[PDB]
Amino acid sequence: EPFKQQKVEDFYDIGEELGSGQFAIVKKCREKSTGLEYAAKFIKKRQSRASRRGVSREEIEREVSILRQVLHHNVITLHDVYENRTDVVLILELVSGGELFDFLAQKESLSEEEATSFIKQILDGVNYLHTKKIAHFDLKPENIMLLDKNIPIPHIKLIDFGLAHEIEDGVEFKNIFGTPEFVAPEIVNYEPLGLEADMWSIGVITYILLSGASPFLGDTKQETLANITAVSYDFDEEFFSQTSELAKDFIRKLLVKETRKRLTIQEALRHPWITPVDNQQAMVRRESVVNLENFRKQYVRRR
Repeated sequence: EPFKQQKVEDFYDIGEELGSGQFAIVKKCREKSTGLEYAAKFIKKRQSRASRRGVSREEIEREVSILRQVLHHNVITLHDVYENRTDVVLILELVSGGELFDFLAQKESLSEEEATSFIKQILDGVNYLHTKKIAHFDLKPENIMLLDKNIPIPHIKLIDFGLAHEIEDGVEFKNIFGTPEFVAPEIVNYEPLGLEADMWSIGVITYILLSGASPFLGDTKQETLANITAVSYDFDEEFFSQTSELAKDFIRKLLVKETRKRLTIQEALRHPWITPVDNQQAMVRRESVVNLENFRKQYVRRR
């Protein structure tokens, strides 16, 4: 087994707790030898059987097997892996530039062309994963992070690969998964899963990015889930008054009931709204905007 048997305190000086999840606590560390700013995700190891605290010994080396395979600019990169007994701490690439949606909340104008700049960033990291047959099933606005906040056009990093899985060809993989809003209908029913699931999320992220209101959330969880299986999403004129017919079409072709008819990542990149062919399309994309009034009002309530 490729793991290190050194005390993590002897090599890295631990500091600020950046943000704790539920079964793991993430703390901003620093290397003793190089003085380089790094992150350190202390993941609590599980006891023996039906323990309430801790993640699996099998499922922890799965999240690692993904991150070792992931070398790309638009996703996060794993620096080092330490373990002792209590915890398995992962030294990751430190990211301190807030959510993407946090940076977009700041913007006072932001066009639909300017918006596509970022969407493309996401798609890039996503395509790298799909190429390696990896599926990041947790794709929410809180997972879409930024390296630095100061830059005119900032870098996007994708984080938290706990809910990532290497997909085989013949081997089926069913499971009940993460967040009420951003989940495919194939996930809601106990149905086989693939890379197709990720693409659904993208469409939901885009929908909210352009308007602020979610396409499937109702009032109760019960409703939200029935909406996703029923595939009910309305482009209300209150939110989408000044949004393009190519933006609506990009989202419309991502949020499909089936899996065959749902767009692949290559198809998302080769879509007009993302990569146009002529000026006739590029003019509409330029002269369209994102409804920041609603986007600010909706995103404010998530804090």
